[PDB]
Amino acid sequence: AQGTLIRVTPEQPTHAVCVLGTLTQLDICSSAPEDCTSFSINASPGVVVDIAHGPSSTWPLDPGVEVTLTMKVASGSTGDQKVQISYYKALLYLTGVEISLCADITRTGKVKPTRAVKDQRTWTWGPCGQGAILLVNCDRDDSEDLQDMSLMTLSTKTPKDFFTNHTLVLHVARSEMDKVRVFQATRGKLSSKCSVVLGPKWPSHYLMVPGGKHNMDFYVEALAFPDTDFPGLITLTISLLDTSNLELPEAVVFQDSVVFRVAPWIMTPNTQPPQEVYACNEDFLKSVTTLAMKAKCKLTICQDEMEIGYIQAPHKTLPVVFDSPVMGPDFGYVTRGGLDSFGNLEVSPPVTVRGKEYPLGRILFGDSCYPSNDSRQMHQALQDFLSAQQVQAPVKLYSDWLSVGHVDEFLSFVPAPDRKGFRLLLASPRSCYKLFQEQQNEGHGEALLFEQQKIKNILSNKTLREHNSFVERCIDWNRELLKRELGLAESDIIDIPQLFKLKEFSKAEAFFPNMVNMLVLGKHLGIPKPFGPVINGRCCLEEKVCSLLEPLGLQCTFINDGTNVRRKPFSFKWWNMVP
Amino acid sequence: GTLIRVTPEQPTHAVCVLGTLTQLDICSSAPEDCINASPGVVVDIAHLDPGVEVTLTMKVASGSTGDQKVQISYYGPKTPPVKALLYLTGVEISLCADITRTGKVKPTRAVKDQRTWTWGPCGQGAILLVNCDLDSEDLQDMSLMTLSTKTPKDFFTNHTLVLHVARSEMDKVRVFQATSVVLGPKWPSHYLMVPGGKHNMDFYVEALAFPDTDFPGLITLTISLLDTSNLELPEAVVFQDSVVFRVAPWIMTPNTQPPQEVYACSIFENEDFLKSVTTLAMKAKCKLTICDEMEIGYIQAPHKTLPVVFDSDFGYVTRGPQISGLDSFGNLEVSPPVTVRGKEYPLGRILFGDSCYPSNDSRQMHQALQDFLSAQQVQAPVKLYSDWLSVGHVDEFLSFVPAPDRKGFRLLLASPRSCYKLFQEQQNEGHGEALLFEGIKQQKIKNILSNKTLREHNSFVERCIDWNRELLKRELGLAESDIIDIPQLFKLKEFSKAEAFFPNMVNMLVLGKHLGIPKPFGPVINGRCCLEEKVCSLLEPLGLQCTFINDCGTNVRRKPFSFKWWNMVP
Repeated sequence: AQGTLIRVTPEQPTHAVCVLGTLTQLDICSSAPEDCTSFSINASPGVVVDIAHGPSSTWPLDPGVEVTLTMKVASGSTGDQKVQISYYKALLYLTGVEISLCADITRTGKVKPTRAVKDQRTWTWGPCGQGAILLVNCDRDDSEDLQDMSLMTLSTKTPKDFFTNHTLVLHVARSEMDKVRVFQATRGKLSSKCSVVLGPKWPSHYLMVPGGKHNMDFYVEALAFPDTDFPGLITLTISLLDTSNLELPEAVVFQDSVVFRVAPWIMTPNTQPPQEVYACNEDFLKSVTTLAMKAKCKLTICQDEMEIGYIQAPHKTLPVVFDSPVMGPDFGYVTRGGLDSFGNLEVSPPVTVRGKEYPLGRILFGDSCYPSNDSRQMHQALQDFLSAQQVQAPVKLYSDWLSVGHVDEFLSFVPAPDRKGFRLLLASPRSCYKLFQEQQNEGHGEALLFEQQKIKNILSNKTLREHNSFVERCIDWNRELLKRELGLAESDIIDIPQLFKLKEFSKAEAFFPNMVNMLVLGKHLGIPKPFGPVINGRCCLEEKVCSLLEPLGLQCTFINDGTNVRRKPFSFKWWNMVP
Repeated sequence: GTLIRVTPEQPTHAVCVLGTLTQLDICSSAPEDCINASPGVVVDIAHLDPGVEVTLTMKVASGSTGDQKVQISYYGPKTPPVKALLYLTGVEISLCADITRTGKVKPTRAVKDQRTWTWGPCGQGAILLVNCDLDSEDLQDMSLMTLSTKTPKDFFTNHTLVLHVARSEMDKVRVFQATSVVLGPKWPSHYLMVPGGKHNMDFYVEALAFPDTDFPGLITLTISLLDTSNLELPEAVVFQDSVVFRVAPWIMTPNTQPPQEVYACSIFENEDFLKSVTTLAMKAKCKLTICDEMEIGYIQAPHKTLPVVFDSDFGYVTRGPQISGLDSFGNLEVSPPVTVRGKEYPLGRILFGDSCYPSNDSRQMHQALQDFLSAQQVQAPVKLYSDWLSVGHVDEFLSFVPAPDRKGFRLLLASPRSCYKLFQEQQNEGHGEALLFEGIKQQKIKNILSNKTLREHNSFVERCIDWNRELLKRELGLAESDIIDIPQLFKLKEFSKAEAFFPNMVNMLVLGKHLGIPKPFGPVINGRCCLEEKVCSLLEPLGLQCTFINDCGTNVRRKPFSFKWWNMVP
């Protein structure tokens, strides 16, 4: 997007070096004779002079005669073409070269030329844009090494005398050097003695490229993830330096730039197909083995502190594990940056709220409502991390009335074949009381619960009935919040009975084991053992959830009583999103 | 939304804040399978068939608890008619500020979505001024947000109101109570005590930090209603309303703006200079003051435009270098209003100096200053090439002057080429032995014209101004007719840097149309200096009455813009 200014003088020759693809303008009113208004331009075969007037060729030399000097080919000898500016004679010698820097700019996964739209000047969000994508090395302390790196090729086409008085430099801005590492490849073999040229210690390297046709390749990799200080963009640059006289400082002629964006960390919701179970009671383990066998997923024996997300690039997609203070060749630990634990984090299935579409879902974590002395909040650094990665926007719910403080204690997402496709499950202290009252009216009012009290005591303990009220006005507030940022109607909210007992520091804890914290392996489910009244063979408590979930198509098993699950990445690719 | 669930066993109570949707759920607890409304409520339905949403709306805030009543009847042949009684209470709570950016508190009767900030010619948001500096200064610059409540007199014995700022933006906001701090850098939350009836509480707001690297500049203040009906149990939240604020950025003023006041620090040995600058003060009207690299700007809010000073009431701003030769304030310049490839920058673009590519001696501005000036999106930075100079400021070869035709401004770039043209044409018409440097080496024009070592140094310099010329042409979207080439001469010295040969003229003092210009002590031809005639014949046709001084720092404050920054769309 640069242009040169070759100011021609009619009393001495002028020599120029223009790079093809640059609007070269030959300014005339620089040393022209005071008299006359008819100069003309006698050109040469190798130069296309597209002279136009202000918005042979006997043109009036009024101020504003724009002259252009676009050419065709790369010179094989200095001064191949010539220009004459008559005055009724100015001489101009000219030589040309071809410098280019082309990475994967159209995001096709190839080495596409830099001639794409808008070249490589800015990153533009959306399905119609330009800009290459880099990966952070998910590694801890040849072909296999280069399988996870980009490839920037520098093609030089210069005559065989050009690089005795010229050179090139490759540089990265001093503010961003700690976040890029550029390897270099020798022409002997694609993988032969690769050493770093630019990195966190040397921000500018003087290349040596011999004259003539020559295309040599760099590999590029990142070193850090998006964060508060780091928006996500790196800029690499080439520069041609003229060093004709060996007694004066060098000068700049040509500067080509390429922009890169660092791939972010994306989580996987519960509504995606499974790929592997990294398991850590022997009966529970046997039940998990049966559940995996019925779901034909790979189970490995060696813990809710990590989430197996992925980093997506046009060439490769790599799983990544993030844990707050299984390996193989591809996993990596992010080291970027009760309420601050990792249980307070769930990513929602694909949703579209308020017209704007969020193809990758929305991240959900919990905090308090009014900051106070005794309020527990998520660590600010991790919040800023998960907000810096804008592919999944943060959503803040209310979890400070629970002793544990996690969010998974009262919400969960399951698949569905009809309506939207995903069903939101909310714990409800209200449906269980209605079920117990109905069972009492049906004739059973002395049942054995936790077999430990009877249904009578549970339905006549006034303190419990007053406690569940406050634990019902908070899940309702979370419900109204979830129905505003996810655009959920009243039909996609299934209620799962689960009582609470306000006893510990006036906080909330479950009465019988939670039925909302489930284990979803594709279509199949694993639900904790809800000890409850055994009314007519089957238990009443383990009947409502079955009758509420089975008609969808989902199955429900009941494990008597911490395994991580990896899920396939999204088919939608984040560089097509428009945040 | 506020879902209200009525039970057919016992009556239910509820409090509603007016202006918010209030649906009631009725299919959930209905016995079997298949509404009397009082004057104070409105009931409507739009598709006990599951999914029949029914909504309630109010007309006015209640007078006493449970005056308006809604009865839902489950009529049935098989099951005797059941009834659900819902005793509603209605209250009004509003928290409003200058959301529509006029200048009034703009009492919002639920008309605007005050919970978002959007750049645009017309939209929603509140502007907050910084406190770069209670009986005074409270009625003038601190923003006003008012809280109006209409509730029964026996209602706040049970319900309490709290006000909270997020704990990540508490060192940057301070809220005072009208006759006194309630929130600030130590107390995220305050518990207000609002009586019954009606009560308009006035809240004053101030900020404490300019937009920077970590602060995007968006403070949100929120009111919450808490139900303290019981004493053993903790309370729950029922209603939350918020107002968003944006911190006013630091804007700089370019050359073309007419002056308001001209400052100086002249003490002694100035002599003629002072007289000369004073002469300008009377010709181009200014207020001339009299008693070190500071730069003057302003901050704008719909209640006040305040002049501020950036150093390295008036106050000061210090958010940058918490320094090399390029971090001084002569390195920063502001372009007049500009248009680039369609996108219009009505307030101009900042220009700063930096090298081309990093090396062992690529002196660059401290990254704190660059990121501070890029946090203010009002005037986006443009990185020039000013490393070849010893001092390295960009004021040594470029400057803008007010033009009355075409675009409106003239960019004056130094050009070593034109001075050779002047001397060559002068010698082509005789008298080619004129003297030069008459001030205080009296080298002849012939010696300068025949020198074989100055030409290389000037050629290299001409290879550097062209690059900045092309960069400016692309970035600012200019053409050839807006660039004048003042003659100047350069000479390379030790450490291979460039310094002016005879005193520079591009660093000129612009008092409107009037121009104070330092003197090229040079040739004496025909009676008037040649370096004093090219500039005249190039500038005076614009109308600028050029004057020549014998140069000293004179900072000039210039009148703020007409185009407001909130109207911009970055």
